[PDB]
Amino acid sequence: MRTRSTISTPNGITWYYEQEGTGPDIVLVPDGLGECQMFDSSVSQIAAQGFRVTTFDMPGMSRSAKAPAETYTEVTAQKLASYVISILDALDIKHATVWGCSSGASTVVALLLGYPDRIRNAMCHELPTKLLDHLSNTAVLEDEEISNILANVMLNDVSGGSEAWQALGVEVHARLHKNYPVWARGYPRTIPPSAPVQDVEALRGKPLDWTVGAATPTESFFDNIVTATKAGVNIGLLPGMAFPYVSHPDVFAKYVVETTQKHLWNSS
Amino acid sequence: MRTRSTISTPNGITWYYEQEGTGPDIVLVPDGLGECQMFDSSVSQIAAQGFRVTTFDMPGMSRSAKAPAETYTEVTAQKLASYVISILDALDIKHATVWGCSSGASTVVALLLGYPDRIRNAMCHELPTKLLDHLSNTAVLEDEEISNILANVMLNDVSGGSEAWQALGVEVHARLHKNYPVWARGYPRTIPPSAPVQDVEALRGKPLDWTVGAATPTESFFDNIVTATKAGVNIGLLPGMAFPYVSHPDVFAKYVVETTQKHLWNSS
Ligand SMILES: C[C@H]1CCCC(=O)CCC/C=C/c2cc(O)cc(O)c2C(=O)O1
Ligand SMILES: C[C@H]1CCCC(=O)CCC/C=C/c2cc(O)cc(O)c2C(=O)O1
Repeated sequence: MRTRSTISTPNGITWYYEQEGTGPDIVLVPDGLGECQMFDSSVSQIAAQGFRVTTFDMPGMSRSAKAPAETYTEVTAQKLASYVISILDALDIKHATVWGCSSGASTVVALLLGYPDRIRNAMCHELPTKLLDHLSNTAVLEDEEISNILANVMLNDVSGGSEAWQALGVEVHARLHKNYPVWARGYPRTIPPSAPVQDVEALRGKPLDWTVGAATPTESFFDNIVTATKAGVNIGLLPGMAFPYVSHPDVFAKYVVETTQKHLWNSS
Repeated sequence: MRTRSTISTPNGITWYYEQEGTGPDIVLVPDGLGECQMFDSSVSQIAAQGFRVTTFDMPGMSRSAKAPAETYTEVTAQKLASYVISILDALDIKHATVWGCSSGASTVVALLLGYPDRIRNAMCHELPTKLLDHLSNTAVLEDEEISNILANVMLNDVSGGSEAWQALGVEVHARLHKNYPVWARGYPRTIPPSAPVQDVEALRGKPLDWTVGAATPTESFFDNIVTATKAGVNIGLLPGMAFPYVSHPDVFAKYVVETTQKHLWNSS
């Protein structure tokens, strides 16, 4: 069954983390909301195929909120990558397969480029490369308007599955309520310009598997499809939108397992 | 003033056609519903920038219904391209810029590849390359069932602006009512396999500008973005979905004028 604990890294972060299984390491990095309970169903299904699965709340979010302001303000992909390397160091995970969506996508590409010895293969979903004035403008609002605006975006615009999103339960939505203002002030103004996609030739031949949400409006991640095709990187679709691990947890878990198995075959 | 008239071609089709302005030729090929009143506002705005704009109902549809059955059954891009050449010959249009959406997109690419001397440049929008069972299965239903199903699909799924779609009015929606069964029996089973995008190298360096609808679900024209990028073809977005000339006629008109002006410059 599942380990649920905390670990402190020398950068001042106290992480909430979860771990299940034994075998090769698979690390599920959250989206910007930093909430690892969204992986709860898929952690068990992936672990049961012979993997050790690790996930965690992101610095300043949810149960990893005990952290210095630097880790949840002016956040970049490069910062997030150095923070994940810190918890992998503390958990003695030397070689890992990594999943990440949105800011997590930018984090896993930064990990694969920045720390190639540590990363077997990366799965990135919907990597945000463009500033959006309407997300950036939330940063200057009051806490309670931010939470009302962004809770409605998640539920009605980008969940890919409103009932599955609601079924996360009241405890999860109470933690997200407090994350929204932190995310607004620290993420949308600085994440997109940090996207590690400026150098197409740097992506060519890397063990990277790129997805976009099948139901996402084409304009949102059009640029991801162009970039992946130019770099020869494997690019495909998962069902739903920004949270395939919430909207379609069984399809998500099968994709993570089969993608990790394909790379374990290739490395021999 | 706009010409609104008919003209007969030796293949047995009597075409309903419209034409406005003087200057270089721009030809607007309808989508599969074959209904050229959807271009009405855009024809005026494009002609006013110094172009002769021509459009027409497609064979067996709307006011071009007088035509042999061959022209609206087992329909391919290559068939529609030979029909468009027949009406350009009849109207003495020697060299034309062409636009087409959906089966029209397939048509304008088959025009550019098959009649390079006739085509200055082609704008293709949302080219259908994949068989869709839920569309192919309409073919075997009763006329009034096909029209009720496909009227609902156009309005609620792919119009990209339900208000502007309804504002096409009673007369247009009554012509579409009769087209739906004709389209269902002649198009969805034979159009996608005829998509001229199998040969990626044949597209490279051609005067082709490709768009997808910004609001269309990513899954629908993902393959277009991949193909255009592999061929090095200009690819971008228009607002809305399958009917940018209905949902956003001013943006559509500007796109057609600017794209044509760019190829007029590049030709000298
Ligand atoms: C929560 C997640 C998906 C849900 C939010 C969503 O899909 C809004 C539109 C796409 C942008 C996401 C995004 C953009 C940023 O600049 C920084 C981010 O951390 C995100 C992001 O993490 O969005
Ligand atoms: C009417 C138009 C856009 C409206 C219909 C629409 O967008 C349905 C999904 C996309 C497929 C369109 C299509 C597929 C075919 O096999 C043959 C066609 O002629 C079309 C087509 O022309 O769809």
